[PDB]
This record gives sequence, structure tokens and C-alpha cells, in this order.
Amino acid sequence: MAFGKPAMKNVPVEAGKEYEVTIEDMGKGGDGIARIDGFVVFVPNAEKGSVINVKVTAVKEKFAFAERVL
Repeated sequence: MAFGKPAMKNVPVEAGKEYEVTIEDMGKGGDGIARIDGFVVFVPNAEKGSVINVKVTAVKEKFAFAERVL
């Protein structure tokens, strides 16, 4: 059972769910970079070094965008 390919190879981050992540990295625009298993999850409203609960709202081609549910 495959419509071309089986899903998108399972994205580690599921849009519509919220995960506790760390903001070990910051971007060149005051954006916080969470990383789930290495998957870069951009968080526009997270603080660096904090463990924040982020709702992945927009998974893109090579990365996803989340939001601070805090």
C-alpha cells in the first residue's frame, strides 16, 4: 500500500502537537532554534537555554516552525 511513497518518511515533528524542547541555538533574527533529534524547529518566541513546550504549527521542507505554548 503506497501512493508513490509511504508518507513523507515520517517527520520527527508532528504538526498539531506540542513538545518540550531546548533552545540551545539562536538565529540571526532573534529566533530560537529548537532541535528534536537534530530536526531544526524554529521558535519565534522561545528564549535561549530554556526548556520550552512548543507546538509545531508549520512543518516545511527542511525544517519546522513551532510556537511557545508557555
